[PDB]
Amino acid sequence: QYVRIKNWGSGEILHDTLHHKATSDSCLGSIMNPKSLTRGPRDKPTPLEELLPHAIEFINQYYGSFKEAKIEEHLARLEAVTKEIETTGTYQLTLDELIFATKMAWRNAPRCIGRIQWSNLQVFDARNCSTAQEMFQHICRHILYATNNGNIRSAITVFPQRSDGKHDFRLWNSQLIRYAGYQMPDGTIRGDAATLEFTQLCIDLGWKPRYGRFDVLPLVLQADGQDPEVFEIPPDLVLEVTMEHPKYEWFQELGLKWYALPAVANMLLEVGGLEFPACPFNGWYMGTEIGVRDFCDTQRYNILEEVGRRMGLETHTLASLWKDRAVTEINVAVLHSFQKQNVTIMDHHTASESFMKHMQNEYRARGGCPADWIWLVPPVSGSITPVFHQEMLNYVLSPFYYYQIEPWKTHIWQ
Amino acid sequence: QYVRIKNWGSGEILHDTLHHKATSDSCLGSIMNPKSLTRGPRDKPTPLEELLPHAIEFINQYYGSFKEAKIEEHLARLEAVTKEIETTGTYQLTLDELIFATKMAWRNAPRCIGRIQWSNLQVFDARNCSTAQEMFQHICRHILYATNNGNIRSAITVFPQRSDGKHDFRLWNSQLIRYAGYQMPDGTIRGDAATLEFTQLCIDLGWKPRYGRFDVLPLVLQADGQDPEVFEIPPDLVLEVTMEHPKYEWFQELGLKWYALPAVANMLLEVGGLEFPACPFNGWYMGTEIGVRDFCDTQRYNILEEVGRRMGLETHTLASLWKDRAVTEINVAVLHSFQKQNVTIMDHHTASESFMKHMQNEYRARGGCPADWIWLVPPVSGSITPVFHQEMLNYVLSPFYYYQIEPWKTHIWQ
Ligand code: HEM
Ligand code: HEM
Ligand SMILES: C[C@H](O)[C@H](O)[C@H]1CNc2nc(N)[nH]c(=O)c2N1
Ligand SMILES: C[C@H](O)[C@H](O)[C@H]1CNc2nc(N)[nH]c(=O)c2N1
Ligand SMILES: N=C(NO)NCCC[C@H](N)C(=O)O
Ligand SMILES: N=C(NO)NCCC[C@H](N)C(=O)O
Repeated sequence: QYVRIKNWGSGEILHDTLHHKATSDSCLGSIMNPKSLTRGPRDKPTPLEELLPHAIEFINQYYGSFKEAKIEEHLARLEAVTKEIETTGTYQLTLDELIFATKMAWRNAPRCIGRIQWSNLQVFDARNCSTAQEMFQHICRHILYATNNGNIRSAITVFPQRSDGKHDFRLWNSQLIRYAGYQMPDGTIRGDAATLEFTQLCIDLGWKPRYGRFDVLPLVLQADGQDPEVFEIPPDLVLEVTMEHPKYEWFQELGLKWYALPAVANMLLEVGGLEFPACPFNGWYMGTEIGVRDFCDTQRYNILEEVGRRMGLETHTLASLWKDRAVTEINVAVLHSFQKQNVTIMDHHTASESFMKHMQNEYRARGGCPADWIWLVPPVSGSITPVFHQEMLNYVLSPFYYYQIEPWKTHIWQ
Repeated sequence: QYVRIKNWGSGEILHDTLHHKATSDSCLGSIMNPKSLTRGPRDKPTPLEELLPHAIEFINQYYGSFKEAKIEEHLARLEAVTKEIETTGTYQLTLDELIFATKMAWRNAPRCIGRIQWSNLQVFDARNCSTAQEMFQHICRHILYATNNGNIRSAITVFPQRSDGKHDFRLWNSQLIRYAGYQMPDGTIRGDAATLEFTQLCIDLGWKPRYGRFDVLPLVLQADGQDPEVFEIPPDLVLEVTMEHPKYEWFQELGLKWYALPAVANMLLEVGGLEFPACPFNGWYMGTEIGVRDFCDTQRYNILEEVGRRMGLETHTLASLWKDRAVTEINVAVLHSFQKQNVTIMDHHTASESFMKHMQNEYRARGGCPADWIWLVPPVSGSITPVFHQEMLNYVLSPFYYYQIEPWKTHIWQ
């Protein structure tokens, strides 16, 4: 009938009617959460006719991977998996296949720029987990390992796969560590304005609002389909970096800081027909994420206004290019602060150059590399980065990390 | 069989084989010149069965435009056009329809950010033109009018429409004014490295290589299918802006300048089935085009290296964010230089804010707005601009300005 378009800045929604008047051969590339990048809920297990081909294809991919194929084992695995499928409905991946799966799903993540690190990933097997308290412990082990007191390590914690569709393990958080956002009495908003609706959710589940700008949100976990249990993350585990500019000593007076761990929590890993709706992963930060996005977005911390004021820029004249001046410094603050406090971080320039190297390796190796230009090009210095001048193809392969419908929208409350 | 991908920086070409292994519902949005945005050559006129519906649809669009429809004239025009079509094959647009066409084709240009100015466009009717010398004169009138000694004016010069497909009026230039590029003896390259192949083309047609960094290229015009005649543009017409930073007085020592007129020359206007393969248009510049793209692209002037050196930045350490510092200043140089020499220019921030206003007007007015995010988002300060957080739909409507196959690749030489 029509297409819904949203402006993530003002949150304003629009309805596109015009596209109907279009010619022959509409691209939706600009859309944030398209259904094509989302893998939703279920009620019944994966139909056998669908699971089997996917499984067989995955197993052929895995065995067709190493240097000198173990054909007998390949044939044996195919056979054992087929049997296991017709015997239980679903099947279990060996640890080595899961390891391969996670790396490949990352390797196939069109929106990730750090993919040159794809072969360096720690896999935490939490497939035997069965309770919320148990998830929480697995998560803590993850946060601890990943953090490594600054020298961040890429890692992923794979929880139990989806069975019938009503026994899903899900983390209700955007990411492991994430500040809270509250709409204060005086009309304002303190903290991360992006976690507003979620923060309220934690409040309704009995969370203690510490009303601040950097209040690490609680872990909201759901095990085997039972309602979510609220667990607070042990502060000793949550490593942070206090922002401070190497020149403007008044920068630390802003009282800015940010967590060192970028651990996406709400994504689903699909592989060989199977699907893990809970499998938080992490790599390390890239400056612009915090410096530009987190700190400067209108819908986020929105620090630009005063960072410019304190630099003495013509804040009421757009053409003065003050925003470009401010942000650049905020970015250096971040890179410096992290680099100083010995926390692994990467600037967008070096990141872009390493990705270009990755694309080359990828095309020569498997003849391609799924890439989402819109996401790969840094939020600043677009054409200054090599990836801006690189034409790219965006496609979904398998394994793959899909998005999923926010759990609170689709959940039964016992 | 496979998809060709090019890196416009290194000019390197790659072949994507992987996309075949993709799932259900591949976006090519990242591609520069897709066939979907190109309208090629022909040998025979537009088949009547195709022309008539398009014509009728266009005429219904035009008459359905004004406030209180002139139904009788609407019906009369439909009738007269139909008759004229079955009588001559093709048909002629009234001046008022052409005016409407050009504005609408601009209005439907998914890659243009200045579209809020769509209703302010001067239309030059050169449809009666028949010789190269005549084109040249029409072009000069355009350049003169558009320039207006700094106070730039949006304008378009429409030349004779395509008839049989072998009597095309074409400008072989990328744009009206455009510097030359030569590959000097010492391995280097002087001027605009983007116009290399074209500059050589002018040289072969007897052009006098003035071997410099800012040598305005000749107008290569082809009338009614006769080979291209080379005409040099009168220097009095070519207005330029010498670059100079408001603080770094050593900036003017770079000897930088750029033309004030952004007049795209090689595009085709399609409307009501008809198509004008020659219809150069112009609006005014937006800083980042010159400051970031023209001056800093690796494939262009590539000034970044020394602009950074002269600012005393750590040119051998990427993470120092020197490139972000340099470019910002180059951008202010441009904005200042233009603003100082009273030449109309627009910074990307104000441009982005006016476009957002445009989108709103557009959606409320016709229920949509074809937008290409990849092109609309400035080459710098991505997320700092409102358009970065705006989800958008990219589609081709009619009328429309299509790209066309480079004329030298498809031309008969008598
Ligand atoms: C090791 C260094 C890594 C770097 C520098 C890196 C960097 C990034 C960046 C800059 C983004 C965009 C984030 C945003 O704007 O929201 C991203 C997205 C993504 N990354 Fe990577 N990443 C790394 C590791 C990983 C790992 C280890 C995985 C998974 C195993 C991964 C999976 C993804 C996925 C799925 C996305 C999409 C996020 C979304 O759609 O919201 N990344 N990464
Ligand atoms: C009046 C102010 C205008 C501004 C500020 C403006 C700005 C721009 C900018 C920034 C681009 C991207 C250029 C590039 O990166 O190559 C562009 C592209 C474009 N503009 Fe506008 N423009 C204006 C007027 C016009 C007019 C009057 C027309 C036509 C009647 C027009 C037609 C287009 C088209 C077709 C493109 C696509 C160019 C391509 O695909 O290479 N623009 N414009
Ligand atoms: C609407 C638009 O798609 C959206 O704002 C985008 C653009 N590109 C992005 N790229 C990255 N890396 N991260 C993002 O959140 C976004 N968001
Ligand atoms: C490969 C990629 O599509 C290309 O470099 C783009 C990106 N976006 C752009 N946007 C604008 N405005 N102008 C351009 O030339 C480009 N080129
Ligand atoms: N670098 C990564 N993953 O490895 N980032 C994940 C998303 C983090 C998000 N962009 C933030 O800044 O909060
Ligand atoms: N602003 C416009 N059109 O109005 N630009 C047209 C393309 C010019 C091109 N980007 C250049 O800098 O040479």
